[PDB]
Amino acid sequence: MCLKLNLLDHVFANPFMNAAGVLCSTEEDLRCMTASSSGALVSKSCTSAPRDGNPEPRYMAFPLGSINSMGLPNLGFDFYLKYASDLHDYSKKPLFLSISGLSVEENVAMVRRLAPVAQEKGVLLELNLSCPNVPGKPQVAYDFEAMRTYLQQVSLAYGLPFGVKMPPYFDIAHFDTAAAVLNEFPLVKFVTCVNSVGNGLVIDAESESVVIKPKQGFGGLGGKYILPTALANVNAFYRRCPDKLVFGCGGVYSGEDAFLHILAGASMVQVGTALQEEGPGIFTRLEDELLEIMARKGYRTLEEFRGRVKTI
Amino acid sequence: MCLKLNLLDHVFANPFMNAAGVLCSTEEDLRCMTASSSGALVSKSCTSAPRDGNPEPRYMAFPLGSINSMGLPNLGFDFYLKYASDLHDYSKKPLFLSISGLSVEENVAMVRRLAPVAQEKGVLLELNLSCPNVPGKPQVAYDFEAMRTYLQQVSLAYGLPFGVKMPPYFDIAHFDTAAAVLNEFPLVKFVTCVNSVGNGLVIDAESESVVIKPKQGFGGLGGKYILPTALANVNAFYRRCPDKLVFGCGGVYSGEDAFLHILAGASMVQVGTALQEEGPGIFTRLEDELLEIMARKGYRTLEEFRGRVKTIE
Ligand SMILES: Cc1cc2nc3c(=O)[nH]c(=O)nc-3n(C[C@H](O)[C@H](O)[C@H](O)COP(=O)(O)O)c2cc1C
Ligand SMILES: Cc1cc2nc3c(=O)[nH]c(=O)nc-3n(C[C@H](O)[C@H](O)[C@H](O)COP(=O)(O)O)c2cc1C
Ligand SMILES: O=C1C[C@@H](C(=O)O)NC(=O)N1
Ligand SMILES: O=C1C[C@@H](C(=O)O)NC(=O)N1
Repeated sequence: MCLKLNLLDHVFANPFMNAAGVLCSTEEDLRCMTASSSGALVSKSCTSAPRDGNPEPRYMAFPLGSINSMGLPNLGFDFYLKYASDLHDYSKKPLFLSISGLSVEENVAMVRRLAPVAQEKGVLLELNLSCPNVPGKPQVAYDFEAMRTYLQQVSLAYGLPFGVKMPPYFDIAHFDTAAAVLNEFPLVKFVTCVNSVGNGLVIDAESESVVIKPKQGFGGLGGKYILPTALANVNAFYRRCPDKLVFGCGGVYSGEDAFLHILAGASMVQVGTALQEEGPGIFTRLEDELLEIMARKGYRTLEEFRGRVKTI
Repeated sequence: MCLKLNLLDHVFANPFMNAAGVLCSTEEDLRCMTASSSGALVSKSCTSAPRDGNPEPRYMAFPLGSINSMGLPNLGFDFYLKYASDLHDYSKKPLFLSISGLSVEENVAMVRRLAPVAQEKGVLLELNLSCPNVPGKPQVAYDFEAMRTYLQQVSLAYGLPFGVKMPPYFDIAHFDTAAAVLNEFPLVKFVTCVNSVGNGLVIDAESESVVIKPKQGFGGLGGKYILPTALANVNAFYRRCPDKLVFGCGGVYSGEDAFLHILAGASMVQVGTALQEEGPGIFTRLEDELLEIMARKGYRTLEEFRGRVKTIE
C-alpha cells in the first residue's frame, strides 16, 4: 500500500508538504525540502522586493505550539521565480509558489510574471490572503470586499489555475460568506485552511515578558493550540466548496492528526510548526503513521475516507 | 500578601470566579459557587424564557481543553432575577448576572426589569455579546454595527454600570474597532475577554466521528487551546480601554495562568473548562498557587503587577 495521489494535473507520492514559510526561504531550504520524503513543497510567501522582516526574536516554540511574527522575510519574488523556472527538479515532486504582496497591485505584478513559468514548468500558485504579521496590514480575507477585489484582479492578470491560503474563521456567517466569495472564481482550484491563528500573545511567567519582539508580542499561533480550529475550517470549506480542493494546514504532528485532516476533507496536508521543530525527517514518520492507521482500519486509499467524517 | 480587590463599588476576597455557564445554571449550582472559596460568581447566560438548549452530547473535555455547543440552556430570566433579588447571600460574595437575549429587544426587556434589583441589591450585569452556539445567530460582537446598537439600547434602557462578555478577535483592526465602540459607552465599566473560540471541530480518530451533536460537531473551544488568544485579547483591551476594567477568561488551570492574565491586565480572573473538569475545589488551589508566585517575586498586592507585562525593546 502506498499514499500516491493525483491532483491539479500533477502526481504526488503522498499528501504531505511543508506549510508555506517553514523550511522554504533559501535555495538551501528548498533543496532540502526537495530531498525530503514530502509529496510536494511550497516556497516562502514572497514580495516584489526582498524583505528583512520584523525584528528578532520573532519565532518561539513551546510544548503546545508556536508563536511567530516573521513579517514576510524573503529573498524577493525574482529569486523564487528563478527557483521555479531554472532550479527546481520537477521529476522529484511538484512545486507551489506562495505570494503575499502588500497590495493588490503588488500581487498582480507578480502573477503576470509567474504566468509564463506556470505555463512552461507547471509550478502552482498559492495566493496568501492571510498574513497576520505585517504592521498596519490586516489579513486580507477578513475584509470580504478586499478579498473579492484581490481574487478578481489576480484571476484576470494570471488566467491560470491557482489556490488561496485562507485565515481561520470562527463564525458560521463568515464561513458562508468566505466560501461564497471563493465560489465566484473558477480559477481558484484549491483552498488552504488555515494560516496561523492571528495575534495571539505568549507571556513568560518568570521574566514577566512577552516572548517575541514585534508588535508588542502579538503573533500568529500554530501547532497543538490550533488543531480543532484548523479541522473546522477544512471541513467548513470542504462542505461549502464541493467543486474545489481543500488543503489542510494546522496542528499536524502525527499520522493521526493528518488522518483527521483528511477525514475533514483535506487533499494535501501541510506541516508547519511540527516541521520547524522536528526537521524534514518528520515526513517519513508521518507517512509511516498514516499508513499504519489506514491498515488498522482496512482503508486502501485516501479517497475511501476523505471528507467522510461522521456527524451525530 | 493579599488577593483582595475593591472595584465596581464592591469588595472581593480574591480575583477568582466561575466563567459564565459553568456551575451556575440551577439554584444548587449557585449555592455551590457561593459556598466555594471564589471571590465572586456569575449566573448562566439567560434568555427571557427557559431554554432546553441544543441536543446532547453537547460538551466534551480533553487533555487540551473543551468543546461545547450548549445552546443557552437556562432556567429563564425570571429565575435568575429571583435568585439575585431573594436568594443570593451578598454577605458571602458579589454576584454577576449574565444575559444573552437572542435579539436587542430581548436584552432590553430583561435589563428594564433587572435595573431596580441592581439598584437595590448591587447585582452586576454582564451582557453576553459572544455566544457562538445558537444556530442561525452569529456572535453579536463580530458585527460592529450590531454591537453598537445593542450597547446603545441596553445603556438607555438599563442606565446603570454594566460589563460586556466579548468574543476573541484575531486581527489588530478588530481590536481597534471593538475597543473604540466600547469606549463610546461610559456605562460599560468592565470588559470580559474572552468567550469560547467559536466553531472549532473536534474529531475522534477511532470512531471517525465528531464528538458533539449540534451543528455537525462545530462548537466553542475553551481550555489550554485558547490561553495565548485569551491573553492577547485581555491585553489588547487593557491597552485600548484605559478607563475601563478588563476581566480575564480563557485557559486558566493554575495560579501561573492567572498570574499571566493579571500581568496582561486582568482584574477578575474567570475559570471555565478547568472548573467544569476539576470542580469548585479548584479555587483554593488557584489562590494558593497565585500567592506562591507572588511570594517568590516579592509582590504584596495584585496592583503591583496588574498590566505590567514587559515588551521587548
Ligand atoms: C515560522 C513561520 C513562518 C510562516 N510563514 C508563512 C508564510 O510565508 N506564508 C504562509 O502562508 N504561511 C506562513 N506560515 C503559517 C503556516 O504556513 C501555517 O499556516 C501555520 O503555521 C499553521 O500550521 P501549523 O499548526 O502546522 O504550524 C508561517 C508559520 C510559521 C511558524
Ligand atoms: C459548558 C460551557 C458553557 C458555557 N456557557 C456560557 C454562557 O452561558 N455565557 C458565557 O458568556 N460564556 C459561556 N461559556 C464560555 C465560558 O464562559 C468561557 O468564556 C470559555 O469557556 C473560555 O474559558 P475557559 O478556557 O476557562 O473554558 C461556557 C463555556 C462552557 C465550557
Ligand atoms: O502568512 C504568514 C506570514 C508569516 C510571516 O510573518 O512571514 N507568518 C504567518 O504565520 N503567516
Ligand atoms: O456564550 C456562550 C454560550 C454557551 C452556550 O452554548 O450556552 N457556550 C459558550 O461557549 N458561550
